[PDB]
Amino acid sequence: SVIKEEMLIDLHLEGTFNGHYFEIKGKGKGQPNEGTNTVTLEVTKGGPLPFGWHILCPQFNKAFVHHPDNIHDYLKLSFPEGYTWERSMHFEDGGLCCITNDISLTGNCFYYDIKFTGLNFPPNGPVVQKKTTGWEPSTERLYPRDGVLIGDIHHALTVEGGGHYACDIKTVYRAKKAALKMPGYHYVDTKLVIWNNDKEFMKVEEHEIAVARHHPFYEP
Amino acid sequence: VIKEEMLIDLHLEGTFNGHYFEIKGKGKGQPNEGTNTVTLEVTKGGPLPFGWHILCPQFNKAFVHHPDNIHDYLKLSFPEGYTWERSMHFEDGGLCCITNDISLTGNCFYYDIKFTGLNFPPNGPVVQKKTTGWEPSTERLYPRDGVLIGDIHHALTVEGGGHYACDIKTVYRAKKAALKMPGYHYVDTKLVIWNNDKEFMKVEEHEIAVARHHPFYEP
Amino acid sequence: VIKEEMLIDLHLEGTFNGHYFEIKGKGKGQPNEGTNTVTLEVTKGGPLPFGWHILCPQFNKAFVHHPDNIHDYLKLSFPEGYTWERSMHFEDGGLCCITNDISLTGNCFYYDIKFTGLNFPPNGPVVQKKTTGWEPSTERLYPRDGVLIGDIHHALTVEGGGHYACDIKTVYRAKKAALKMPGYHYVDTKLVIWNNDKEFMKVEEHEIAVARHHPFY
Amino acid sequence: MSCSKSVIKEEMLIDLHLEGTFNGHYFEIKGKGKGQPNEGTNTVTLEVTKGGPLPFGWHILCPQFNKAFVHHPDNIHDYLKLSFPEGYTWERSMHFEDGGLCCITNDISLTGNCFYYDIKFTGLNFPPNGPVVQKKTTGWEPSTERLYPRDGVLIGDIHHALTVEGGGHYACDIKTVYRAKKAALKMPGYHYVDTKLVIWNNDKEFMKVEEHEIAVARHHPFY
Ligand code: NA
Ligand code: NA
Repeated sequence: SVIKEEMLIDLHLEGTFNGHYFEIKGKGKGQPNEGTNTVTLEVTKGGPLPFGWHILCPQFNKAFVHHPDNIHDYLKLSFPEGYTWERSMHFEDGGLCCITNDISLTGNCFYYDIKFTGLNFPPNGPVVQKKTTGWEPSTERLYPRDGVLIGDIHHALTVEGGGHYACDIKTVYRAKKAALKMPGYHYVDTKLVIWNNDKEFMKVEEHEIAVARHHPFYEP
Repeated sequence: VIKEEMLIDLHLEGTFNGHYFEIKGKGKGQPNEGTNTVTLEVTKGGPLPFGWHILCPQFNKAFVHHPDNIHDYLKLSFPEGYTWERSMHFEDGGLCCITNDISLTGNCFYYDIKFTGLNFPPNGPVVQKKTTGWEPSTERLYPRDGVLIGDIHHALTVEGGGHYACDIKTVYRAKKAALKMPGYHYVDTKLVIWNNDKEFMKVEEHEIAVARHHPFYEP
Repeated sequence: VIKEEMLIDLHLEGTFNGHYFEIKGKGKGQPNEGTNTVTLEVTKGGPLPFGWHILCPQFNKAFVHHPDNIHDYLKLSFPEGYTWERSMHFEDGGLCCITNDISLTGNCFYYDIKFTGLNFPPNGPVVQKKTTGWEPSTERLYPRDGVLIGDIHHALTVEGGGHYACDIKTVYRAKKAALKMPGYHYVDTKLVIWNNDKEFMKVEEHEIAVARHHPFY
Repeated sequence: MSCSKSVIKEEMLIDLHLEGTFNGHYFEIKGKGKGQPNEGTNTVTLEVTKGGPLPFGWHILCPQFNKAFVHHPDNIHDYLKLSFPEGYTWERSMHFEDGGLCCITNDISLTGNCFYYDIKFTGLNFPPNGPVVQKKTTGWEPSTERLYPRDGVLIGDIHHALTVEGGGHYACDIKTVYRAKKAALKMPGYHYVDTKLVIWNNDKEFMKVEEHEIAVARHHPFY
């Protein structure tokens, strides 16, 4: 297909957090069938950010998920046209993020047009206080509805001094052109880590590994 | 810097269930009368693949009549201005996240609005364009951490009669730290569509709003 | 069915973060005046390991003053009675789920209240007993499917000042189908603790409540 | 050697009582069963004793009818097994995609090899044309709960779903907080429990139901 074993990534993010505007540019490269990708980000406006980097990490494309042959790959099949996703993240202390990405492809490069709004984060929370230290690995549960895919994750940031900061993530993925088939109820396991950052997190390199699977007790 | 009649300039950039759209608008208000009227034009992504009315509240509580005994945090944020950030959770799973950065140059307010609407079901009143307007509302407001938090249990009216409920939280942030803060109080709002074209590409709407204490409030 | 002064007999069974408790009380009210007083005694699992105030609203909107132009769904449910079911989502993740089945025998209302309080954090104002009361409230109510839905953006006051916010939804179900429903409207309520002992084992509380349309109706 | 050491046996019995309301409708259910705590399996048979035939689909009740019956590898601390003989309580919310909300608690105690469940159920705000009231639910998908320790208690969250008649799913976000009655000595870390619950038998009107659960604890696959 148009999905190659190695593909490039060009990212743009415009965001507001507790009313503070910022922009981030990035570029990267991934291995869609291997389920891996690495991106490098640079804050281009509104930096250094007045909140912890890590809530941004999942915003910086589940086309980079390894799919076994018996799970239809809705997102890879959305190309060349592409797809959009829309995400809410409700945090245990009332913080809420609402994020969208419009993903396009030109040549062998994905283009991400990301819009981020973070709101109602308390001033003494781990995000504003920059106390988040990364994400645990996660397992997203996905199911088809109305020709789109809905994924929900019970996820958590790790916090300095040990401990977790829990979040409920919902993502809806919409192929720009009608899918001809849909996967069933399934999961994606993901692990995202920061490889590199400057002290101020103005420049960050991060890596994601992701694999789709059925539940271990699944039956067709 | 707040005058008896002021101008409104606005831009909304938005996404609804992945569909990108832009709206611009202009109008005028009477900040102390608690009234304002805006006219909006869809400039990009029209005609909208959803009912108009969810956008109405997005198109400045500086246009609220305040009595002398309720401190006016938002009017008092100017010249510097304020930002607001709002979530709207609808009874059917639909969610909107909206922001506005309000500035003032001359006697004209500028709204830089960003709208995200997500997870709206295809057969709900929004996508099916079955919303017919808003009920009037009552927002409960309280101070916290030098900012203002307001919550509404609102509802849109729907064609065949009946309501489509929503829970709205707005956080209002002055750009310069406030000297004083208001207490626990309420804003009554009534928003109406004065006119629109068939396809809702141009809409005229009017807002009347008044701040008050609870009827059983004791100083 | 409804008289100018009516008695209240109530029982509450509940758990809060796993801790079982029971409360019994009684009182009286003036359904048309929109007032009622109740006196409660913790009969089981006291002193409660959490602040009293989250329970206050659980201890009958038949005691709301309705003007001539707002159909009184809840008074008109009697003699058969009604049930309500309520959720309270607090800003720190605490959640209460409460039901009440209200019946009428003679002059006296009987409340059978079931309370579950879950996920309240240890350092929050409820567990720490830092709640000092409720603000007055405004419930928005609308009819659907022959039942009444009410929502409140409420708040408890907290020691030292400031508030602890809660979102309350109540669904009120008449036991016999209603041949008349009210429209979109509001109830204004004020609830006060009138007296308590040091450990809140015995509490008296008063409630005034009035229904109305929005001011710009 | 002491009595407390062998409180979890290879085979345990279950005796349960559930009292609940659904959209104001009162009902009671009793049940008995047995399980194999170390194998991660149990089976229970329920009978509706009051307020039946229920005016809603059975399946929302299934997870209410004890994660002591979860297979744990040696490297995941078994908080719930170790809460015994004292036992533990759990408290759960289930927020459904159409606004329906269930709040459920269970106080679990143990005598001999029999667990006793005292279950309290509240189901509210379920729409009249939703799949629960319409009895359109047909069972649960298998699930994966994410668990983490907090303040000496265990918190688990599931993004779960009921299957419904036409094909399709009815999604739910489940939170459970598990509280040992006696303060734990050690806590597990961030981990998962995979569960599959199925109906094994039922009568027409679901007045009597046999259901079976298998559950296994594990770390994330990439762990
Ligand atoms: Na809410
Ligand atoms: Na949730």
